[PDB]
Amino acid sequence: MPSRRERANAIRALSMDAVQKANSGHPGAPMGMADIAEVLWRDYMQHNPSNPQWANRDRFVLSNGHGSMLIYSLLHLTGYDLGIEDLKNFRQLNSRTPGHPEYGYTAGVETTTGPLGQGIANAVGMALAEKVLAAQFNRDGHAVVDHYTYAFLGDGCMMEGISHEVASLAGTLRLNKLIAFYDDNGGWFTDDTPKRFEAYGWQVIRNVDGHDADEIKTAIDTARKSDQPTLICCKTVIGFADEIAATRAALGWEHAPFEIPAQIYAEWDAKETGAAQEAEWNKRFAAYQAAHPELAAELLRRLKGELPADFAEKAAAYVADVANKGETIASRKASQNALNAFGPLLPELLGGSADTLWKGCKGVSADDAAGNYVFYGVREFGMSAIMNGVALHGGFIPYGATFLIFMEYARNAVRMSALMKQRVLYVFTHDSIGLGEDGPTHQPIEQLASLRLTPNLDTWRPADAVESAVAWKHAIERADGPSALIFSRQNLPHQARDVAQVADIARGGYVLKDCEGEPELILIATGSEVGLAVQAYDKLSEQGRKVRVVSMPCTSVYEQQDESYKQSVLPVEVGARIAIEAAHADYWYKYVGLDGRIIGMTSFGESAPAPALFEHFGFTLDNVLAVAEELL
Amino acid sequence: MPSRRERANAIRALSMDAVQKANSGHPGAPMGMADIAEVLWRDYMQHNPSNPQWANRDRFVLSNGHGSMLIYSLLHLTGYDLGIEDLKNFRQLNSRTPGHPEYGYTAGVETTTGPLGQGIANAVGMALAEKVLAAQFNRDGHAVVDHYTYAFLGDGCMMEGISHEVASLAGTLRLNKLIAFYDDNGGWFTDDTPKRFEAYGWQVIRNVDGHDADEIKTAIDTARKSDQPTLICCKTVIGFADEIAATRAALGWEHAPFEIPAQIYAEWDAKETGAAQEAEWNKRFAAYQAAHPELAAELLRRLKGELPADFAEKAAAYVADVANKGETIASRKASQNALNAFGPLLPELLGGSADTLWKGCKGVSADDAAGNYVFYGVREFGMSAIMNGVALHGGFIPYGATFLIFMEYARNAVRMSALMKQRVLYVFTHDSIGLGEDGPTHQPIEQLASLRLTPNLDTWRPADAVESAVAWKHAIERADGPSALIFSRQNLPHQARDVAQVADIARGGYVLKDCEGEPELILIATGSEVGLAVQAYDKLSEQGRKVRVVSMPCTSVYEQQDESYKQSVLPVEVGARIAIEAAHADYWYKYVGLDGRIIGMTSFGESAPAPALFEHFGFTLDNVLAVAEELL
Ligand SMILES: [Ca+2]
Ligand SMILES: [Ca+2]
Ligand SMILES: [Ca+2]
Ligand SMILES: [Ca+2]
Repeated sequence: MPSRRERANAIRALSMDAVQKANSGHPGAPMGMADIAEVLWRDYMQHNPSNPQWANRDRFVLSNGHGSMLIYSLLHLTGYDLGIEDLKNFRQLNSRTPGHPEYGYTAGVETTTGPLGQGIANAVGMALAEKVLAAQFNRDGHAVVDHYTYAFLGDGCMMEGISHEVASLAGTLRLNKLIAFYDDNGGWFTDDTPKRFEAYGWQVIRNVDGHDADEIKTAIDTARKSDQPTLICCKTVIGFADEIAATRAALGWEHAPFEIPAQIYAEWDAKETGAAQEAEWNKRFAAYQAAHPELAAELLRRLKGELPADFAEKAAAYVADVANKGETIASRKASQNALNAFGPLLPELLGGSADTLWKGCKGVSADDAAGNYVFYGVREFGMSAIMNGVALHGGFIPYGATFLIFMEYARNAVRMSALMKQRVLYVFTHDSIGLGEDGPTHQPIEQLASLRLTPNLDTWRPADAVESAVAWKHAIERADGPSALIFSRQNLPHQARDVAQVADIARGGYVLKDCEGEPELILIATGSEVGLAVQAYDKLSEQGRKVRVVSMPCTSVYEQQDESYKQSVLPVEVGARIAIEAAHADYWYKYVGLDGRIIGMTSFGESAPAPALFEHFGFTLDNVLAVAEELL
Repeated sequence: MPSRRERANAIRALSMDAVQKANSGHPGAPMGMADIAEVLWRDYMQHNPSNPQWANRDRFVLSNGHGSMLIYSLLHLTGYDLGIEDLKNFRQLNSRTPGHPEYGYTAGVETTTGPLGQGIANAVGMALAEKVLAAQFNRDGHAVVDHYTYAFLGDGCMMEGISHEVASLAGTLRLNKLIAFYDDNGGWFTDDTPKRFEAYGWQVIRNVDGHDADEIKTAIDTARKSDQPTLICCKTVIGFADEIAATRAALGWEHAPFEIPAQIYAEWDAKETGAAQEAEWNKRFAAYQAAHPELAAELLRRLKGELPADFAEKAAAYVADVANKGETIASRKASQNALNAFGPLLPELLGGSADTLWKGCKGVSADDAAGNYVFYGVREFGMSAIMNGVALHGGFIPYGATFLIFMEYARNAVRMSALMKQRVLYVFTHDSIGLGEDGPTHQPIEQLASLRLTPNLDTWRPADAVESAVAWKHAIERADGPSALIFSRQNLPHQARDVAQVADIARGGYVLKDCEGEPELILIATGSEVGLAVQAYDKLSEQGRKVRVVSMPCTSVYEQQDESYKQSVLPVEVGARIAIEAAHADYWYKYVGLDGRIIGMTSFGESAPAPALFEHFGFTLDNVLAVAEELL
């Protein structure tokens, strides 16, 4: 009869043998945390290896990303579709077992980790999703949404700033079904971490012997009854060819690499209990569907990530309405306008801002999570990684707003949205020197380019309300990647368009103003600079010059268009091209090459009123004409 | 006889009148914190308005960046070169009073703030600089370096992750002369902030009435005796045309906008005490210079930011030695090699890593700060903003290392280094898919481009040890901006060069391999991809093709070169150009336009051994030849 320790040692054996064979990786977390995992996964975790997408499974997040063999071991041992051959391919090209866990490519991996601090943030988001979805959907006698979020984290995560942001907020929102296990395994890190977490309003369980199954169980039982999120502080000491063989022998583990005894597999396998757990929940879901069929249909739709059947038609009708009202407003107001039309169609939208609001917004709070808007406070990074967790969890389409400059605080989370191919919607306001007096520390220059070079991210910089509506629609309908929607503080004039041009906004780049025959000059512009481009077009046309304005609200989408469409907008034979954008010039060589010109920014901004800054930096009619004159 | 409150109200009056006239900005911090400032600045602060560069002045940092009128009011009132006319130009183009304080442009502003959390981090760096410089230079009977670092911060700073990183480290290093005043002025922020700071090993003074001068003084006296950094938690409630007039009248402030009574100016003026304070310290410095002239000379040199007279000659000799040893090593090893040669020449270097080390490194600790290397722990953002504070303080040249991917965690601090034009040296390792198995979450793609589009930042990606030595030398000698030095994990072959080519490395971009007459093809490469470019050059030359290799270790420097030098490296008439770099392709349109080609990355990476990833992503001899064939 295998002991708990023998079963935990299977995780230790597989981890160290996998690392050894790959000659790469680190068996830290699995060595230290295996006994904790054996209790947690065998005695508490509700999950079905046959269906890792069961909507009411418990969520487990390994924030110590480097501990990847811990999760691969657990998934293999408990019966997921991850075999011994996968473990022997750890860290090899296109294996199912990459060096850090990657959501999508591996059955049972709930998020992509590696960058420290973000795992715990993702877990915070998942626990938030569960709490909100439960408050939205649960009814008397039908607790259909009801599961825990368990996370493992280490010293690295605790040192990172993002831990402070997301633990603080988790405390304020009372995410009592978030239960985190800190691997306190042991010059630069002396925090009293338990006291710090009490300051956030968490319950803390101190000094848990991480190699004692009775202590671990007692802590977990306490945490599962908590009214607050709980941090279980686990003291561990196990861990680190000769060193491996020594430790392996000390553990009393005699078996050859990758061989696990049949009774150990039997005691780890979760297919039997897992089947029964999901079947029991399916029975409760059917009861819910009978008693509340409208809700239940909405829940399923939302869990699938499907939009309402008529959203596309209503949204295109809305885009057309806007194109007819023809207002001149800040793209920031057009965004709030789009949310006002789209919000009431999309009960799955979960908005917020790093403290955006439309008429039906209702803030979530600890006492009442049935809302649809989160006040994240001054926590840009934490907001972003939380939104990743919300998106992974299912049930919502999250969006989150801050100033474009503070994208930089959240930069790696934005990158992770893209890497994981999640539909997370970033709203970045105050997009340029147009913000005026706040000055160079707040004025973006290089940030648009940073977003545009992020793979799988779409960045929309709408020239007016019509393009703002198209951008939101497109972002919402994009299920397989994130979008960043960039808005001005200042007013943007409505642009005239025919039906076909409004349609072509969705192609990322299109002809807004044209000449009869091949243009002598092409003005490419985005966002708040399209209006200036149109002025230059007006003026230059009066001189008999054959000019075209191309509005480029989304470069990544434009690039995805077919060769013949691209030739129709930016013909390869017209080298006389001028890009106009209040952002870093260097990006635009992609579109004007070495034969064209760029009217952009090549320095930091200044603290002055916007009109004075635009004058100062050359975003004037006169300067554009001069550049054209020089170029032609 | 003006009361304390009347004197504090001068700050309130000027702040609100300045904001009103500009119709922009927020008088929050000055309204709330004016009584605290009146105690702190009149009764405690050691400073000389006639010389804001006095080396032993106390340092004051306003982390609530939006509170800019607080500092402009203090500087004006106490007699700095900032007049009433400057205050009336708050937030106007090229005024001395920009919307957020900017170091360099305004007498007495110690750092540029605005992005929340970074002010306090900068203050942490300044207190670290003082503590290290004192331990390095002070001797029995000559406490020549001896001053406090006072900082104001608010809720926004406290919510930001960076506060956790820098307060944690400040606690560990016992920066007991750092004294911070928290404006606790009052849904999303419920931390028990005092308890959190105790967990970092700070002293906390709770519940200080921020409008009671006796309570404020008592707290400051306690803090000034503390063995730990101290957080003074100040409860404030004062603050927010009609509303302004109401508050102004309530305060009993009858005077017209911008008029301050003569006795209030008299009681605020610090020119008399300031003169005496600096004169007293100058007398002690002379005594130190008599007793320890070598040290004292070194201190002055270092405070001036001057390098040793013979550093340039020794460093060029070193570059030449490396060019002769001709080794093939990871650029990461060449960096450590350069530090081994340069380190012992530069006692001002203050290194570190977000836990790099050369033979004479000695770690700083709480008990012994006489070292030259800081273990920042897993705190990339905090490290970077701290280094800014170290650079501003004087006495050091800081450098700090992390993985290139985690530049993203510290992104805005890097931008702030550049904005402030400070010599801070960023060392970014593991620069590409060449890092291998750790996989896409760690593998940079877009980060080089992000650095390259940062104004006033130089980014060096050295192809071998010779270029690594040139890059370090150039970075060290660059006093008016920061540098980012980018290193590979994998081995880089030595490139053959004549004397003139080694010299031209310092020009940012140069001809490494050439053809007789005008080239038919130009291969532009950087860093670890230059070796592949040379292979392609060898192969293609054998075919009779006229090829050139341009090595481009620093684009920003290359761009600063004269037109005729640029024409000599990248002739405008040779359109057949191929850029080769294991990073995002889109950057390179700047150098190859629409007629050339790019062999780079356009996706995230993968988890595999490096050779397999280079094969997979097309960094092979065969692929390069194919692209040339297609292009020609
Ligand atoms: Ca215990
Ligand atoms: Ca439909
Ligand atoms: Ca009190
Ligand atoms: Ca010399």
